[PDB]
Amino acid sequence: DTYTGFCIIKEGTKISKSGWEVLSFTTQEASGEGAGNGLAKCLIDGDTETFWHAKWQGGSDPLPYDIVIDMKQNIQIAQVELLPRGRGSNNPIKVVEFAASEDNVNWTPIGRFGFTNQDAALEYYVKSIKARYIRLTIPDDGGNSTVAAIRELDVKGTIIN
Amino acid sequence: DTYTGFCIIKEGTKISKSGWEVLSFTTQEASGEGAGNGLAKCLIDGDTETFWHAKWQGGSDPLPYDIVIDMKQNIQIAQVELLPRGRGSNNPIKVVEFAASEDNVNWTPIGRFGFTNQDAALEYYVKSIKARYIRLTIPDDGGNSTVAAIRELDVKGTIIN
Ligand SMILES: [Mn+2]
Ligand SMILES: [Mn+2]
Repeated sequence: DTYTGFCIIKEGTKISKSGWEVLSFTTQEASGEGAGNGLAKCLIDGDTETFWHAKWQGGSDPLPYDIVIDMKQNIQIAQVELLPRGRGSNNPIKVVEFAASEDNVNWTPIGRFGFTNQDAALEYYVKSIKARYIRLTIPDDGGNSTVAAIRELDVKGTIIN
Repeated sequence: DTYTGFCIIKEGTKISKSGWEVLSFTTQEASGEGAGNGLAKCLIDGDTETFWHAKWQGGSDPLPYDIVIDMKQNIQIAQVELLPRGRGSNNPIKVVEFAASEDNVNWTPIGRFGFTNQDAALEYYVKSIKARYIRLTIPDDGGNSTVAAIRELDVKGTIIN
């Protein structure tokens, strides 16, 4: 079994998510926002203009919300970027959490970060690990609300296989 | 350029230093202790019974003392073991420092640890890095003395090439 200690990690290249499969989400908006848009999957496409947004139209789901991605590949995760909705939007996400897994069974958390609905990308210095699965979670305990929206999720690191 | 953050590192296997070349030391004892024994190189042989010991016989060198090893290989360093002289010896090393390098030019420190002249090996949870060169240093500033002796240095990690 492992432990958590310090590393020298280089700032890593983006891992370009052609392929990549959202394979479980708590909530998405299959209508309100576009139709083509709002889905969990809008999060790991190429498209900026397309964002994931929690269900709000005709119902909403209680927090917490999360999204598990298969990156189809073992990878040394170094950073995690979130392009927020920004553009003067009501996106009152105060806190986000990341975890990762090699199996999609035993999860290990790689940090809890503040969120800011800025237009630029949020660079998040996660605890690096070898992983194929990341789970973005919007926790039940942050001052987070049901309103939550994210244009893109990106993973900086190296490929290692 | 890099930075220092947290990693999940597994407790690593020993890297078995057949090959490996001490390629610079501050001090060794080419006489007092055995003749065959006391040398910097006694530090990265197989042999327990053979230890490095700072020059003491007919002269001694002022602190600090260090020893640079080529491991002949890029390696993700996870831990560092020092078998001390122990066996009720006067080995009043209070502090040790490690650094590592890919080039043997730009060095990066991977920790400053307490030393204890116990008989068992000292496991040292260094800051992991990719490296071919480690430098063991006995610093000028520890309460360390000219008397310093070490049976073996070992490196736990993975090979990565
Ligand atoms: Mn998008
Ligand atoms: Mn020895």
